[PDB]
Amino acid sequence: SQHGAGVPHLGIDPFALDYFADPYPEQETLREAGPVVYLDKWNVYGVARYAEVYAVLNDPLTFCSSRGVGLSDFKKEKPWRPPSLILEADPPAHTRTRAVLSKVLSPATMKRLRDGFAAAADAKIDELLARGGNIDAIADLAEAYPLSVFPDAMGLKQEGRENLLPYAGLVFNAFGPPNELRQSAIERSAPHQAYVAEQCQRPNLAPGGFGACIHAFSDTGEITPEEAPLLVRSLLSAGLDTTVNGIAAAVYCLARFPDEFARLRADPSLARNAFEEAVRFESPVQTFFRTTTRDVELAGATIGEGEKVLMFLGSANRDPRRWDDPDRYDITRKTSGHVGFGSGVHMCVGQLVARLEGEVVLAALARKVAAIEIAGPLKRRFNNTLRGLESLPIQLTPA
Ligand code: HEM
Ligand SMILES: COc1ccc(C(=O)O)cc1
Ligand SMILES: [Cl-]
Repeated sequence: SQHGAGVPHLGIDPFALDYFADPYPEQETLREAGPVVYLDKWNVYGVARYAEVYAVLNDPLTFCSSRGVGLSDFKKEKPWRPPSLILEADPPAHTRTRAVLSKVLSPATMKRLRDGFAAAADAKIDELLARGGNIDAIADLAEAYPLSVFPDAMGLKQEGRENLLPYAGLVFNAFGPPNELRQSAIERSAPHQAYVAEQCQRPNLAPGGFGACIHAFSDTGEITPEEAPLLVRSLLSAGLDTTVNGIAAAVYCLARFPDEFARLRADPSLARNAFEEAVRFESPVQTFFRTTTRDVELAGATIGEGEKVLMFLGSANRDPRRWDDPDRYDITRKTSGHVGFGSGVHMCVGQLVARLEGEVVLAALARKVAAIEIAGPLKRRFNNTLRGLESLPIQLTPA
């Protein structure tokens, strides 16, 4: 390896705590430096503009996922857990396991489940207003709401559910480099991993839920009985804390930007796009990696075989080369093509679940709430892959 000959090198640590606290100046530096940069801190290439993020995402055989989508290269180091059969696979293996999850989380499934999700969101906003409206948008809403619907939709038992958010925090930290956040999460992981490992098994998943639906594909031969609990493991990894942070992004956006909330109230049919624009704007899933499978030319750079490439999805989603006024939260923006859910063959399989949760929460706010205001100090949460808040006191004014 030439280790980044011919491209600009930068010392920016995109996994440093001061960076997660305020990433936007360094994301701009990463974009301005060039289309391809080399990050000295971790000896990986980086792409922070929309054009190259999009190109890498849409070339999955060249920029592969089967050597891990975190920093660690699975060819060189044993993975911290056995690889995801969907996220950390390439076609054709990826095609067959993705197709199972695309059927489980299908658009018709979302329509059959819609009233359950919407009634829970209505009831939650009612509860928050009956409390007086002075509530923590994180604990009381962004966290509480997905906890009230997703474990039941999975068919998980009641007991042990406190393990779910720590498990997700661990998975998202573990894509990161071997820093304190990662080391510490892995050290405390055993009980969370054990809980998950157990709940993925068929006898532990209630009939009618997503878990049992996956396991049914083993009965028809479409997957094996040892694949089935791993595909359940994917949904327990990615299905809860992503939506918590996307809901948090949406509430935080609407709270800061009252004119946009008033627009949402005027036309509640903007709920879906308001949620999608929050996903662009905050990019709750900030980064993933790929690994080159061959020597490649990317935007003028040479990249050797077997190099990690860090994609900055959150910077791509704010890149002024692609987005008009990228730092504005605009709930009528044409958001199509943002990379907050990825792009191409691995584009979020659960996006219909995430959008259903976000829509129903925003629709309940649009109908029941006259105004939203930040009410007290916020506290940001640091995670190697996720962006979002630990606390956000708000005031909801009832309609
Ligand atoms: C706002 C919430 C969400 C965000 C921002 C998000 C983000 C992402 C991103 C960026 C990817 C691309 C991964 C890559 O390209 O390597 C992805 C894929 C994936 N997501 Fe989501 N996600 C969300 C919600 C969910 C939910 C609710 C589920 C499950 C119910 C889920 C399950 C998955 C799985 C299994 C994949 C792997 C798909 C594949 O590799 O083909 N996600 N997501
Ligand atoms: C979007 O984040 C993830 C995280 C884990 C997995 C998985 O475990 O398959 C998928 C997506
Ligand atoms: Cl695990």
